[PDB]
Amino acid sequence: MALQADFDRAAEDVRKLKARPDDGELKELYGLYKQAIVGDINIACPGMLDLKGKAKWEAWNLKKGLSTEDATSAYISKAKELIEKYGI
Amino acid sequence: LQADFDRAAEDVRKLKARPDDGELKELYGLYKQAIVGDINIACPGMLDLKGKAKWEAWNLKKGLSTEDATSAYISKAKELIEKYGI
Amino acid sequence: MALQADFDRAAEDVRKLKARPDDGELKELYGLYKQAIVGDINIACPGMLDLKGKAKWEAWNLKKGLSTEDATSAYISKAKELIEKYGI
Amino acid sequence: LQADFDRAAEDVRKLKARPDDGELKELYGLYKQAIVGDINIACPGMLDLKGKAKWEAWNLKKGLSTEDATSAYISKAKELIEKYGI
Repeated sequence: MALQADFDRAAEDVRKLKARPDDGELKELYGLYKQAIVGDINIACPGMLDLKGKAKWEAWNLKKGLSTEDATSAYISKAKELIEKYGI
Repeated sequence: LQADFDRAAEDVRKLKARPDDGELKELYGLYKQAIVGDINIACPGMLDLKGKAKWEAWNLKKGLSTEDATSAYISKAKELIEKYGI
Repeated sequence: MALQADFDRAAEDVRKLKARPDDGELKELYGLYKQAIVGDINIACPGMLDLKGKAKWEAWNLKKGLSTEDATSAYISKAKELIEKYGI
Repeated sequence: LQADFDRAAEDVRKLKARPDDGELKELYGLYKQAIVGDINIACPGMLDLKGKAKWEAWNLKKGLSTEDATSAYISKAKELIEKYGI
């Protein structure tokens, strides 16, 4: 019950911050809060476990708006970088 | 450029070691953007950045007991209070 | 080019409807419009191909808010229905 | 109720034929709601009903040529105009 009280106080006190925590800090705070109060997520969110598909979308979405030419140019530079690093 | 792209795309198959995950992501993203262009549909949720972030954040803590998660929240909250002030 | 013109006219004329088409009609209209102008969807949207996971979420989400008792009661009636239909 | 649920859940494993998809969905949804309760997280996108509907609608037409999709759009549009009026 000591922990419960300290949790209740921490949760309200973090509302008083004089500056906004960065994204990763807000994620850690949120994750812990839910896990503490709710426990494990209780359903497999479709796709969320599709790590390959998510990675491809994220990777490709990052390049949204790059023209054909600029994406082609960049691919070559990246490929050359990996070839230099690892060898062929 | 086209010829250099075709050669680079084939040559990268010859690598003597597997690039790390971030390296493969950058290569894949550029390859698709080059050959295909913009993704042509809004993938449901994928643009739901708030919802995605919450799921990732919370999924990372899968398996922590109530007590450990409670204890850790308090430490994190106190950590943020020390860092930013109240 | 005859088809293109008829498409352009149909697409603008459907805006003039005196009543809103039902959901399935709007879906068919939208699907055809995109397929005509854009072609195939060009990325696998994570999860969207996870048909098992999507079906479970949809099935369970439909029951959101049912109390334990009412969901338990209903499960039994449903199970009894399937047992009567198919046999055991 | 609990006992009747436990018996029903086991007995439905004994079915002599596989229920259709909608039947399995209803059974599954009720089972989870009974044992687990409400889904405890908003699954990204799943609540994006507009985006989901668009993807489903468009995915259904995967593989139609430009011409066939164009021709069919016109027929559908004319169909809706005849039905609802303009």
